[PDB]
Amino acid sequence: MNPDDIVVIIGRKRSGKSYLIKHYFIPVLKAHKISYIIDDHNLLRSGSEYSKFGYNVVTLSDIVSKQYVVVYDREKNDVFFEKLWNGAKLHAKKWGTSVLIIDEAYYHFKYRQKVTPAIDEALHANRHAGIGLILSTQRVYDLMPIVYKQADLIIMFYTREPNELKWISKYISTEAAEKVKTLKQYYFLIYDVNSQMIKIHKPIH
Ligand SMILES: [Zn+2]
Repeated sequence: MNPDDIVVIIGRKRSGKSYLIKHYFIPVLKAHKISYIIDDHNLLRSGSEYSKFGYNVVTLSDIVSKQYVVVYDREKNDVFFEKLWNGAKLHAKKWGTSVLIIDEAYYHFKYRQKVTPAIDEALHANRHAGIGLILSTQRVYDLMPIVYKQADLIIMFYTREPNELKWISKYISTEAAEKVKTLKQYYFLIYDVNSQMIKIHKPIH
């Protein structure tokens, strides 16, 4: 197992996307002892919804000891992402290939005129860093078109919005836009960017 590819997952709240990430992707990585870092921006006072999947790294001991990491991003900042990314590259030096999971990728990967060096590395040199990416977002146009060009896999849950379908067809795949509107609840469509193939998946157990 060497997960250094880029997966984008698109789905609204309650689409079932959270279950796919938290009850499939993260547990599979843990099971195969693949390290990961989760970037979470959801300030709940009960704390991160990802707290059971990893540790908040604070001390020197944490730095060398904690393979599964949760980061609370209060900043949602380009300054923050450079630290997160530079940190992840070193995390992979320590633990081997690692996966950076971004819970609401809009904050870092939304449209910007001047794309920061780290974001550029994330999208164009991720396999050199040994960092796979899972970018989660609610709506397809939340993210720069370049993200979908650079992705290996694009996972989509049902959407009705005409704005979304036309965006999908324009920037990703017309066939995907056609089949996404046919998805039953919790079903998800997977577009493989490298094979140009679309598969519909049944809901996770
Ligand atoms: Zn963040």
